[PDB]
Amino acid sequence: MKACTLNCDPRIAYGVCPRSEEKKNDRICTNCCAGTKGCKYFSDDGTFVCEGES
Repeated sequence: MKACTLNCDPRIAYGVCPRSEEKKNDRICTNCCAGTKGCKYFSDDGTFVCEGES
């Protein structure tokens, strides 16, 4: 659960979590290693990165 730098990770585009809508195509500023519990962070080029873990 080692929360990395909250900054934008070049591989990471967007992510979903328990109760988190938003379209699955938006390269916002976020990261997986930072992320949150039970989340799922994916890239925008159609390639999943990894699941968050706060």
